[PDB]
Amino acid sequence: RTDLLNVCMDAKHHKTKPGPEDKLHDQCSPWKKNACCTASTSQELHKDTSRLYNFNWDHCGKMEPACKRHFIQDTCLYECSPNLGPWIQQVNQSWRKERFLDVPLCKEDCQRWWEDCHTSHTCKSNWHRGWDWTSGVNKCPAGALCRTFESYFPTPAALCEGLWSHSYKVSNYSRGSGRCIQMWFDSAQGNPNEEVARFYAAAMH
Ligand SMILES: *[C@@H]1O[C@H](CO)[C@@H](O[C@@H]2O[C@H](CO)[C@@H](O[C@@H]3O[C@H](CO)[C@@H](O)[C@H](O)[C@@H]3O)[C@H](O)[C@H]2NC(C)=O)[C@H](O)[C@H]1NC(C)=O
Ligand SMILES: Nc1nc(N)c2nc(CNc3ccc(C(=O)N[C@@H](CCC(=O)O)C(=O)O)cc3)cnc2n1
Ligand SMILES: [Cl-]
Ligand SMILES: [Cl-]
Ligand SMILES: [K+]
Repeated sequence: RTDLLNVCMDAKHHKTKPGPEDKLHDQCSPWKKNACCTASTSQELHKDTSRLYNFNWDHCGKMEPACKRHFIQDTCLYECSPNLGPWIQQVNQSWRKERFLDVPLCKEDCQRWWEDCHTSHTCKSNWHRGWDWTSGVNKCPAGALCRTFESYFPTPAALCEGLWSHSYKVSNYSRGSGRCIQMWFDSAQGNPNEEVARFYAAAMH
């Protein structure tokens, strides 16, 4: 229960423990009061093919800004959230010992993400496994054609749930209900996802 709260997962860049980061860059700044990412990490993850994982979002031509902002926001959450304890799973990968499974993403966040990416393209419905890495950057592998986002993600859930091997599940709860993790939030009344982590930590027990 409580041991799942306010933790950082054992992954490539994560800090060991949550802590204030007043200099979090741009989109990551709402995490500045309590975060699992360093300022350095937040700065780098905004860049195209950043040194974080050498991951290229423009693998099928340039990805539109309206769409890119969501992938950037998603990376901020992955790298900076101290509130995903309840969904942390043990995996034995070379670059992380842990990851998330079935984080209850607010349906609107997923809907908006999916909608904003319609004009963009990709060659894969899962961005976690199957890329051609031989060049040092992910490239479209054999058998993978470039298509519109909707071809590979026919619905919002296909995007949010398929993208990183089910790191998210789409929650039927809405933004501000306190019953789902929000990707996008202002920290006016603090981080809305603490309450959420606290709720499921107990509810999933
Ligand atoms: C996900 O959440 C939404 C609510 O945000 C759920 O929608 C509601 O579903 C019920 C039926 O299961 C709808 O009810 C039918 O509604 C009409 C009234 O408009 C009523 O006359 C019928 O007797 C019947 O109850 C209800 O309208 C709908 N809510 C809204 C605001 O439209 C949905 O069920 C949830 N999904 C799951 C899988 O739980
Ligand atoms: N929940 C969540 N949210 C994110 N934003 C997120 N972003 C990334 C981006 N960083 C990546 C790093 C490595 C790979 C990689 O080496 N893939 C191999 C699999 C084999 C292996 O494991 O080596 C392949 O292509 O076959 C792919 C992506 C990764 N996970 C994420 N998870
Ligand atoms: Cl807008
Ligand atoms: Cl693996
Ligand atoms: K959070």
